[PDB]
Amino acid sequence: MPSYKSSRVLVRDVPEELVDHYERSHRVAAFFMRLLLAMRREPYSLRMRDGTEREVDLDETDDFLRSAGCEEPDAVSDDLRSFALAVLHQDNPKKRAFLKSENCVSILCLEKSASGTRYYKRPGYQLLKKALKTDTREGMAAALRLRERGVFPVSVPEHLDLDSLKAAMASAAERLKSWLACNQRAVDEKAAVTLCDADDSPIKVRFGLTGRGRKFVLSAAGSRFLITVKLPCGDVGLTAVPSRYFWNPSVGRTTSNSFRIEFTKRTTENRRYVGEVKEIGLVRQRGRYYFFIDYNFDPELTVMGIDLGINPAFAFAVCVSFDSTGLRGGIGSQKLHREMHNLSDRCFYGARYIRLSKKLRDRGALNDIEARLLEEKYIPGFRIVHIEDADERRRTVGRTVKEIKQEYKRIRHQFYLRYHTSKRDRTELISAEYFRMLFLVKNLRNLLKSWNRYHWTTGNPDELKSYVRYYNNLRMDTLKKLTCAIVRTAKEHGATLVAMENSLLSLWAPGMVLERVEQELKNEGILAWEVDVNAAINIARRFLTR
RNA sequence: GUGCUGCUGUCUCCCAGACGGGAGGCAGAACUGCACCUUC
DNA sequence: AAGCATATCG
DNA sequence: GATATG
Repeated sequence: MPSYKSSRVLVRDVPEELVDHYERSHRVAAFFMRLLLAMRREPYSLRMRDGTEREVDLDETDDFLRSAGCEEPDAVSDDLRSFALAVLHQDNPKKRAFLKSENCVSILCLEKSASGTRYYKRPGYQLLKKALKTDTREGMAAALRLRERGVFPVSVPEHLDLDSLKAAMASAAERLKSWLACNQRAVDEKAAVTLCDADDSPIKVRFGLTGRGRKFVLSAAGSRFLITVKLPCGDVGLTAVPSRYFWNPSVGRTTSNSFRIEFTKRTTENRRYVGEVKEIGLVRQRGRYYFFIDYNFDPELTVMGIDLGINPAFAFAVCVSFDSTGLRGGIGSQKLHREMHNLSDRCFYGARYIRLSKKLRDRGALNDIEARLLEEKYIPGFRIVHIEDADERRRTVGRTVKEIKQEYKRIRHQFYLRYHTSKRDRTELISAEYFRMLFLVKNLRNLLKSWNRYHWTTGNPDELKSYVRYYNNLRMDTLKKLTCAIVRTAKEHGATLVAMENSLLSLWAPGMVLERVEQELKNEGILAWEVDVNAAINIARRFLTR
């Protein structure tokens, strides 16, 4: 029902108290994850930082449960599982024992807890006020039965206040529920957990106003946020570095436990935005502390047909007669695009010439099709001089890969200079060179992957991950800018309805491009639906017939 | 603030095997442009 | 899988 | 304000 947007703000001088709170929250969250997994008393698998998976048997979980304060698990097993499935939301939603998973911590950890006795929020009590013995869910009944057995108030490894425990339990339950859904999807084929860590896999340490986590206050001074976190040990004050997503912020404490923030998103438009902040998430990434600010926001005949081409970024028609037509995102630099295509082809053919060379080295020519495929296309596409011997051929391939790498670096630098060569004005918002670079890097990653595995016969996870990062980031940026261009063209033309259908399918699944454009068009207030310039005209006409 | 996103100098690890490739850490110069919902 | 609300007694 | 449960 609600709508969210998000951004991170970096904080530099984090006091020791906040770092200790962060680390303790991560440790207790890992403890809760392991405890909930142990309560199911079923064998599972966990993957560590090295990437290999270990399988934990039932005996280790039994030992952990006995360490956590339950001296006789096998005699109370049916209760524990009955509790755990309630926490992970594996019961009927109508009779949910814990609507939010944090609610169990009072039963889990508190000594003098009175949970499970109060009934003021029961609808029957409300109706009697206006004028439970069987109503109790199995999840709460099992928890009470465990508590009265002297078993359930487990020993938390590190002492924390109730609110921080609730936040840690919330994060742990979220991760475990996601893993459990994945495990169900895997078992239904006819699945490994990942314990949270302070640096290798952080959880969002949450601060909230209603009671989940410690309370927080945020204000704005000039162009930066000032955040005060109300830890039990004091009140830590922080100042975030200015962010161009929140360039000129100004906040107001609302009367409904929320902070209204008004900011300016630095773009060409510099449009003002308003949002509501209610929870804040501290996270550590490579030694730097970022607060995830997730803010709610309020979303806002002329029709268009949109065609998502590859050589043009898109073609639009507006309108019966189409008095407005055009293309957006054409080729900007002819020679750059041509060189990009040539290098992509070179890498594509080299990836196969490597395998053919290995086969020749270890077995010799096998059949006519291998030799002909090498001679007609692999030799000139990877243009290179053939060598009969093994090591000389390997050295020639090495020289060819060096040349390819140098050309790739030059092409990347030229593409980067599109925003800094005093010709920024000529540069368009979107162009086909983005997709061409994506294809080029996808082919080049494969080429280097084949090259690195030359030594072994035909027969670490850090390999080439910089290229993976670049590919993913460039693809995300391309999608963002394409969506921006589409919505900008829609809004400038005053359209109210949009109709829309080595290719796009190889870069994205059929869904997320359409879903992203649909969501962004709806957010601005423009409706859209699924059914060159002629294709866009045809799409618009097809929508018009309906 | 995350990216688009690079260049130069320098340093440390890994795969080879004297042809090359891979992952990062610092120090500079240049430009200050274009978009941004994120975690699992 | 998520990025809160509301009641009650003190 | 501190629990507690929608």
